Amino acid sequence: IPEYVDWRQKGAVTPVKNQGSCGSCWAFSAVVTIEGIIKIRTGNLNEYSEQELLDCDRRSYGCNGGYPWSALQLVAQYGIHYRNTYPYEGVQRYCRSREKGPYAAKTDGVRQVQPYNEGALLYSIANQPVSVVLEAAGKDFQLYRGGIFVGPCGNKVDHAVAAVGYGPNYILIKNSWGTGWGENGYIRIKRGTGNSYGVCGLYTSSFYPVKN
Ligand SMILES: *[C@@H](C(=O)OCC)[C@H](O)C(=O)N[C@@H](CC(C)C)C(=O)NCCC(C)C
Repeated sequence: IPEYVDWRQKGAVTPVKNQGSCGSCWAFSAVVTIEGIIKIRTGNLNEYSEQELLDCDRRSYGCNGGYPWSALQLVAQYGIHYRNTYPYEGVQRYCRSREKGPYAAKTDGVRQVQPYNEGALLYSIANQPVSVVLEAAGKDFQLYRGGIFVGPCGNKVDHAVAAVGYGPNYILIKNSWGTGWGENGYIRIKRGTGNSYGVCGLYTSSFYPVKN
């Protein structure tokens, strides 16, 4: 695999979003990976619906948190609507998929990256954007404004984001806190520290959609 990957440069990443006060990061994370895999497979970059996952995933807890895996499983079983058909409201409502017409895209499955393994995560990122988790509760992460981040942070993962690339000493992450956080909404997290958890627990739990 190559030294640099950046799915933004391949036209496979949509603009940065803001989840607001709602604990919907799990849905934002899953949607980034859907937007990426559909571009890779079909050639078209579209925005898909975080709100639909928020409303419709009965394995997750709405604005009180949830699971990237179950969001991706839902898209493989049913499908997902475009974002403008089912836009983000920042509050859980009833599932409105049926009344909003046919789904816009559908995947075939979900796979996990081998956990606690930097090379396995880089290999997966080289193929497509990946949903990853990290510990975001610390003030250092909250206040990050740029540079290659090394903490301070622990491994108590609590926030789902998307890995959209990497370089020699970092992994490139799209966050859902708006463009005013980090590097236009992104963070470069240091890699190569030898800590099997990853910086801020980044290697704890990573998933990606499968589409034939
Ligand atoms: C993430 C978010 O919107 O902001 C985090 C600061 C959500 O709170 C969230 O879904 N967190 C999630 C942890 C990862 C994403 C799996 C979570 O705690 N979900 C609850 C399920 C289980 C831990 C009981």
